[PDB]
Amino acid sequence: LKNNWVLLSTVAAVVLGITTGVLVREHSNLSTLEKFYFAFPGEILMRMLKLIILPLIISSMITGVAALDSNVSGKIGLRAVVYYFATTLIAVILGIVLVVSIKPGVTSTVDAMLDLIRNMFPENLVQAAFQQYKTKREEYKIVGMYSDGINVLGLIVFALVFGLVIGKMGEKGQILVDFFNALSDATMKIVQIIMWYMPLGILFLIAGCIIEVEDWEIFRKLGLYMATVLTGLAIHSIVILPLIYFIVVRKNPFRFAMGMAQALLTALMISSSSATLPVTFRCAEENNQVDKRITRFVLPVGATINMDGTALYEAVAAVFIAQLNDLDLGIGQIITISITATSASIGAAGVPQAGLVTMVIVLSAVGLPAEDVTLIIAVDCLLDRFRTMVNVLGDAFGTGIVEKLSKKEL
Ligand SMILES: N[C@@H](CCC(=O)O)C(=O)O
Ligand SMILES: [Hg+2]
Ligand code: NA
Ligand code: NA
Ligand code: NA
Repeated sequence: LKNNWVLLSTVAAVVLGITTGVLVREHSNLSTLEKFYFAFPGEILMRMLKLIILPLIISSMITGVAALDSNVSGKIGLRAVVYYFATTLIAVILGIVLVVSIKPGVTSTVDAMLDLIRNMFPENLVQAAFQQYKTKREEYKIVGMYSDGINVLGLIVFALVFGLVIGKMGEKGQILVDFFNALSDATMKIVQIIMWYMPLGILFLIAGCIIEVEDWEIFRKLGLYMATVLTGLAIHSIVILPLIYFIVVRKNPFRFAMGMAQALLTALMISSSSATLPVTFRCAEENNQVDKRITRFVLPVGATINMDGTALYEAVAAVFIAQLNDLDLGIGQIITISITATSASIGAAGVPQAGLVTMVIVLSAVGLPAEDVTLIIAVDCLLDRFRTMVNVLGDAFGTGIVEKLSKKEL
């Protein structure tokens, strides 16, 4: 179909990469260095996508907050925050219920929960643009250290405050608001340029992902672990979120979901929600006909907070080892895993290796060794390419609901 060139090219690249991964792996053998060199275009595409995160997040968030009126912004943010909280709680509850029902497992926390508050208020803005803050205790004195990795939470709250102040100032801040308004358009144009090269990177990324698997034995060893996660994802994406859309807005959500499936394909191939955010803009804001200010406000905050699938994974995979590691279920034990998983879901970054570093917190919450990550770690990657879809749907669904709630004020 004409005018669907991007979607058709992405589908063709995906199927070609799947064919390459299923063919070249069994008809040849490559060393680890050759496997690394095979996925070089995918690495270049990832790097190009990560390059655009810094100027897009701040510009879009500042524009979204300063575009609205002085009083409407606080109320809209309140609805968005409460929506995110309810969705995360529902996701954790559903994941816990499923992992407990299927029971597939038959066969330093106070210094990490405080790091979120220490990261929301960075000491230096330029350092927070490319570095994070991590604290450790040693003999027992608290020692601070700065590690590499872009800080998104502190930047996001800084954009919140800056946009609110600029909107309050009014005429004096007009130059500063037009600057970021132009920056947002320039960044969107750059993302549109990257769209041209993205299919080839997607093809090579999929091929490299299929190649790196070892013997397919881990598929059978931890098959139930994949099954519970996929069932939870399907339930959360088909039964709960469409239900809330239909209850709030008397429209069918399936056309809304299917129209923007290109963002789903891109995110699922690149296994990242923060990096796919510009694609989420390009799809939702110009296909589902949602307000620009709403998408420039709800999506940036929900890109790092609305991580439903992450929280579901924390819950299911923590109760998995709670069953496996010579332990039994506990009533208050379920509650502490739910709370810790919610906090880690709020506390996790938008990178494909996330969900493991924040996993240690919820593993130690129930008093278990930190070395149990090596259990599901083998399939932990192959599966993390499936936790972003529900995040993208959650943000897109939230945009329409918050638009409907505040239609009069818009
Ligand atoms: N890949 C996830 C981040 C959390 C995780 O990897 O577990 C996302 O983009 O939403
Ligand atoms: Hg992978
Ligand atoms: Na959520
Ligand atoms: Na998200
Ligand atoms: Na998070």
